[PDB]
Amino acid sequence: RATDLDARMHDGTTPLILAARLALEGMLEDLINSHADVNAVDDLGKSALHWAAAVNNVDAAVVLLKNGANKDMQNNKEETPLFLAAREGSYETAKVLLDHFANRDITDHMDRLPRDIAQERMHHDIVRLLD
Repeated sequence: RATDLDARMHDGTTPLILAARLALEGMLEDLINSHADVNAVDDLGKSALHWAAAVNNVDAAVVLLKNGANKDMQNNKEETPLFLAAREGSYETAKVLLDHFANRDITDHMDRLPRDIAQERMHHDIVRLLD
């Protein structure tokens, strides 16, 4: 009952996501290598991969991908990991995402494309990357 460690925080955060979000080097493989639900989501509908994107933890984004992470996963706001990458400006990580064929055409709840949020949030290099 050690898989019961898909234990969450009050807000749905799990160990993997912490690891992603906090970019803690080993626990990602530990958690993934221990068969941690790689598509677990916090109350907001965010996966490790999202969270890794948001913070641009390329490494994490890398491995999570390498191990079955739903790359086109949408959160409550329908924002995929790629999307947040832009919005926040995870250049390196958006590369990673597209390099894996992430659908740059999926839009959030306001029909905004990952390009619209990079453009808007003036993350120019992501704008062109998306192009």
